[PDB]
Amino acid sequence: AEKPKLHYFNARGRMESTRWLLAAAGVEFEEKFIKSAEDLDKLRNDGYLMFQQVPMAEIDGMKLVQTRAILNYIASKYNLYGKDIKERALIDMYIEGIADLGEMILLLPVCPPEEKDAKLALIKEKIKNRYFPAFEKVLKSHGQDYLVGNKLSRADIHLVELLYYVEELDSSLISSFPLLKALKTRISNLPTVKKFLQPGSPRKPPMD
Amino acid sequence: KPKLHYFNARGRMESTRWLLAAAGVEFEEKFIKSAEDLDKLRNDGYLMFQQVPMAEIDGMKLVQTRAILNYIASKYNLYGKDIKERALIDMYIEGIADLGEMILLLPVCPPEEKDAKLALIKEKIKNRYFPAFEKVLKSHGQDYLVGNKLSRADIHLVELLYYVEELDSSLISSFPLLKALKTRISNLPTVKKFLQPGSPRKPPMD
Repeated sequence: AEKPKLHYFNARGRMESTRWLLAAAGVEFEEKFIKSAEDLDKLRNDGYLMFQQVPMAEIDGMKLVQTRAILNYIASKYNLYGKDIKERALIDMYIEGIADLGEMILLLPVCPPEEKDAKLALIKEKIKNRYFPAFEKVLKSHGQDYLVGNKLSRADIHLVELLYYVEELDSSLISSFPLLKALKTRISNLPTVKKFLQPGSPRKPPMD
Repeated sequence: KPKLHYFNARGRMESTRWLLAAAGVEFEEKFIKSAEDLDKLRNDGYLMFQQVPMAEIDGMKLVQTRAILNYIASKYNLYGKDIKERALIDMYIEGIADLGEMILLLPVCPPEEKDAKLALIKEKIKNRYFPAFEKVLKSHGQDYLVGNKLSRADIHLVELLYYVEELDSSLISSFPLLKALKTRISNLPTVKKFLQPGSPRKPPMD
């Protein structure tokens, strides 16, 4: 039927994690970029946005807004949300950690220059002492190739998306975490993700 | 019984109390009173990301509010009947979580920001959030947000209705279907009991 359509600015922001997820799952999708204040007004006036905000994803007859509502739908539909409620609970806990750390990095562009370098220090500290250790530990708990249930899930995709942003921020941060290093390699070589990393894909660049 | 590890306040764990109580589920609380109570949780390995809320439930130690709430809603059949209903539920409650996060962080706002933040909240309540939920109720005439049956969304929206009433009781006044939902849901036996003096429901912060 209808390809999904994704409505956002031509940038990573809040739609990037959905592009990764769809691309990871081998699903073809279309984008519709918001060029101006008037394009977003058009969306609002046409009643396309429940809460007057994008990201919005037109998919299977719905106009889903809220990143988490979109991700959750795509994850279940393409069997990347684990095989049962308990598995979904581990996935949720992992990905919400990832979302929290992600949020910090995503917002660092719009810090006050006053606060910026304590905020960066604070981030780097959480990564090294909080986040990378918890996942390294998960990976080391089972020695398996994926974070949950010994098969590809959304957790692996969101984690690896984040490991790319961490690299850009400071490529030394991951160096004392070998299992994370290996996870990043393995996931980046999966056909669909190798293609998404290749030039020409919907993958978006860092902002300028 | 599930066991909820938090401070003896609303914060990020009150939505879980509402949900469990709404689902007629008994739970325990183990309150964190000293910085050292929190140390022990950390050193014992109870917290994946070093933070509470944490719920010990069905033999897991779930942290993160969304993960805890996701598991409960499914387990007690308050997460609709299929993926498409779950996606509408998701959309609704994440909007509710966005408004709630703004109201939740208000006490800890730098004082010089407080006034503007409160006015931006009321403006968002009036023009963005309440109309959107009134719209949904109006479109189907049903007693429930989704599926014509009680769901987590109804529960989460009504909890937020109580917080908005605390902030300013005039804000709901031009939204009659929201007012009606608030009444209907507060009258469900489990919610009516939660709302009665003596339940694990927590007070606003000092």
